[PDB]
Amino acid sequence: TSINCKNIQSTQLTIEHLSKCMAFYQNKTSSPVVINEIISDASVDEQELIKSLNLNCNVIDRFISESSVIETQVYYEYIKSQLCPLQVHDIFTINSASNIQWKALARSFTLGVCNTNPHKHICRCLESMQMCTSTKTDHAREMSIYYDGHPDRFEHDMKIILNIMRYIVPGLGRVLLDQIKQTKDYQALRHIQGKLSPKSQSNLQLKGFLEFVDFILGANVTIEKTPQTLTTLSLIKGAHRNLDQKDPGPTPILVCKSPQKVVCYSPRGVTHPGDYISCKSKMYKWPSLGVYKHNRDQQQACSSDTHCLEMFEPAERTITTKICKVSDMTYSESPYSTGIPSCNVKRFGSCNVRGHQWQIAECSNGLFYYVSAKAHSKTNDITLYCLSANCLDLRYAFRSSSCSDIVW
Ligand SMILES: *[C@@H]1O[C@H](CO)[C@@H](O)[C@H](O)[C@H]1NC(C)=O
Ligand SMILES: *[C@@H]1O[C@H](CO)[C@@H](O)[C@H](O)[C@H]1NC(C)=O
Ligand SMILES: [Cl-]
Ligand SMILES: [Cl-]
Ligand SMILES: [Cl-]
Ligand SMILES: [Cl-]
Repeated sequence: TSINCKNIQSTQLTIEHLSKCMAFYQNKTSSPVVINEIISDASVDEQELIKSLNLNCNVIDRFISESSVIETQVYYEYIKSQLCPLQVHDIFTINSASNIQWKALARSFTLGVCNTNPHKHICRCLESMQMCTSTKTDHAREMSIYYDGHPDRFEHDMKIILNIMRYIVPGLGRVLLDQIKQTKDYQALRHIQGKLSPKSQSNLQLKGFLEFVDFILGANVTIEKTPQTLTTLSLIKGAHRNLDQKDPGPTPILVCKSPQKVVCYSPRGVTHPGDYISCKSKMYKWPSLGVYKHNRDQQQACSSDTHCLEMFEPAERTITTKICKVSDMTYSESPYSTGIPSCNVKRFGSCNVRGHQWQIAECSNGLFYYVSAKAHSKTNDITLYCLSANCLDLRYAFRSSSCSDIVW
């Protein structure tokens, strides 16, 4: 059957049916549509809700991962299918740019089945992108011996495979993959890979990988599944913590004092709940780059990173008309949330933040850090620098966008 990803029903909130709403499954490979045209079918309030987000092809996956309600995530995934066809389908072109990530992971995270007999064609496919044409047919009996009746190993390799596929289907596909990982419902992966394979026939490497995913999904093993507990519009409607005061902040702010998570949905018509943050009981838009703990005061919330350099945008004016449930605060677990005392420095530079110069370093991970005036390298590595004076205190990355006039 077919479903409407713009207005997904309660019965259709399963991995089997949610997989039909992955952007690539829309079979739209060209002609991007402007955002104002994509959203003209929906309600006026939903239209203001989306226009307020300033969606583009660079931020829509972050809005998808950052959203809390599954209907909203599906909706933004459809918007991505309409807004970024080339980006959505670039992975299926052989050796394309979008292929760099999954292959990379495939070389770094060796499967457990590749510990012995590394000349198997699946191992050479993930390691050197060779023999990808015979991944399932080569040594299928030995790999069956390795997998059948061995749930431990099977789960190891399945986790590796899911992590690999998180870079093949970004957005909704990643949500479904993490859901599979949490529920251990490994057979449900057939609803994803089963839709990827007929579109990967030209990408011979991806084709071989997906064929092996099929093979391992056929393993004679038994694992009991964990309940799904996926957040739906129904969970939001049937919940407490109602807010009578839904007033938006007058002006944008940097520091969110007394933060609370908020999820707001319109009372009538088809709606997709929007995410907001309350700061001193004033409504602000939840940023696509995540909410972080202020490094200067960890009971305060910042947008995009821990330095409170990015402005919180006040909520739309119609927020008072919508219903709002307070939700538990969720902070970002991205690398910008965790501080480090030292790093291997690629280069030192100077950057103009808030109108003043600051010595910065780009570490090997690509992140930018303020560099202590007492920074120094460690004994056995000329690139390994203490970012703090005592080489113990943690220092947090900041987005390069808060810089201007970077000088290397
Ligand atoms: C896209 O093509 C697949 C076949 O590969 C089909 O199952 C699906 O329904 C199509 N999506 C549409 C028509 O929206
Ligand atoms: C799977 O393995 C078991 C042994 O654990 C075996 O008895 C059975 O025949 C195999 N095939 C199945 C269950 O289809
Ligand atoms: Cl087309
Ligand atoms: Cl993510
Ligand atoms: Cl810092
Ligand atoms: Cl950045």
